[PDB]
Amino acid sequence: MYNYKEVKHMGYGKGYLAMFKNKKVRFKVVNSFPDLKVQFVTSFPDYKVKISNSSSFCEETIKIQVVTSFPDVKLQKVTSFGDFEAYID
Repeated sequence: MYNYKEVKHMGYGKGYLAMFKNKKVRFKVVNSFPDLKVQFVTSFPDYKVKISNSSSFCEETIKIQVVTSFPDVKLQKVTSFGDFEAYID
């Protein structure tokens, strides 16, 4: 999505999510031409995310799409004690 840095690069990965590690972010779950496929689990896969009910605070927004198999990046939605904060649609 839009930002201060050049958005010439395409395809986001794990490192991309680390860009805002220990910071706040926004997530937008879509059902078409998504940005990244991230599956949600009950445990802590690779990274942890904290689900919040707020929009006027996020620094950036990224489109995502929950999959059933062959997920791009797994995240753990918790209320606290997580890695970073992200508000998914």
